[PDB]
Amino acid sequence: SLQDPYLNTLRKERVPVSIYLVNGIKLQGQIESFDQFVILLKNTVSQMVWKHAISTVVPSRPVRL
Amino acid sequence: SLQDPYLNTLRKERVPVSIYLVNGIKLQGQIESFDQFVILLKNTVSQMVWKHAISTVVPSRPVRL
Amino acid sequence: SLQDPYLNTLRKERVPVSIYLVNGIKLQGQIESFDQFVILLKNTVSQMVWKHAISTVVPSRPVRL
Amino acid sequence: SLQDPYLNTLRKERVPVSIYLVNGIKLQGQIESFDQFVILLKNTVSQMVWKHAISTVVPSRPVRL
Amino acid sequence: SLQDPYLNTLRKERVPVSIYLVNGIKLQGQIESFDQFVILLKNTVSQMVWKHAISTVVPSRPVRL
Amino acid sequence: SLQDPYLNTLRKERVPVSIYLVNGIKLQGQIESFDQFVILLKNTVSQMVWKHAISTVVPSRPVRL
Ligand SMILES: [Cl-]
Ligand SMILES: [Cl-]
Ligand SMILES: [Cl-]
Repeated sequence: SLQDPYLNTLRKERVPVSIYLVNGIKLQGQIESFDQFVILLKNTVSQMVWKHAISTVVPSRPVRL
Repeated sequence: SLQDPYLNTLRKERVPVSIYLVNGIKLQGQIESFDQFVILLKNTVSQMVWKHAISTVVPSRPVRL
Repeated sequence: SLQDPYLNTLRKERVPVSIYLVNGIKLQGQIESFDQFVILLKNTVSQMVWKHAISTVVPSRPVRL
Repeated sequence: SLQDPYLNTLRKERVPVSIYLVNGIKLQGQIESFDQFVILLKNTVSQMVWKHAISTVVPSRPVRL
Repeated sequence: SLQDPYLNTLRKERVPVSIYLVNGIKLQGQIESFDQFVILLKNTVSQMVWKHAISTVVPSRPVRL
Repeated sequence: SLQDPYLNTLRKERVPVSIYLVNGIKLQGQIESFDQFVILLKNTVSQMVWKHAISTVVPSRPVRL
């Protein structure tokens, strides 16, 4: 209920995000696509990130949902 | 059954919380919204935290249900 | 089958416990309430602990179940 | 299908085991009881270990089913 | 819905990938096969990688679906 | 679909494997038995390894599936 409109807004508005993984590694890019299981994160390559390995998504700017 | 009224009380009363992640990283803010999968944690930005990556939520002050 | 009567006895008899998290962090207090997903652990604050982040619960004294 | 008779043999024969957690911490004792979620591990006290946090169970001696 | 065509494209085109595990370890090779649980990663040997332990798949070069 | 024939071949042909856990610990031995949840790994003792704690299984030699 909450994460779909949130991720959709980040994708639609091309919001740069930081994605922190469960081990603390920080990824950066824009959300190109997502579903209930993964996020496709675009930077220099399109890397697929599994949501089970994500702790938090931090937008680079305030976002109006 | 327990976490829903607990998190709702924290949300309604805007209690500042610390959220500790499974890797030990400490996040801080107010609970803006939540569901069975994620918590929207508001600080300088509205960051989404996946509950599977949360170990403990610690309110900054005693609260009651 | 096993964890419900065990946690219920710890709660009913106000047994001080140590709760070790999957990252090795040690929490301490008394079990105020619990369900199939979380434990409410009371010390100086009532902190909610997600069972998916718990490795072991260690009672401070032998307990008769 | 495999872990149930394996753990039951360890329990019935009171074989001392080492239980390694997903963070690498080593626990030790005898399996007092178990189900599909937890192991009750008996040493100085009866500590409950969540199976989701277990990586490996190592008996102190060869055992057979 | 996203990871299946993504991984299939990586498999069909024999794109070298880096697979980062939830502990940060980097694996490398080509995706020989995959399903909803595991990836068979081919290098000197065919190692099976459990998707629950994967954080991110990073292709060595831009790819398109 | 993939991991059953793969693990069955490793078991049938007594292939020495290394099993890496989600914390990076390396186990070694031969797969004596397995099911959808655990692997029984034989070395000097028969230790049970939970698949939820496994990141990758690496055969010591190329294997024909
Ligand atoms: Cl933007
Ligand atoms: Cl007591
Ligand atoms: Cl062999």
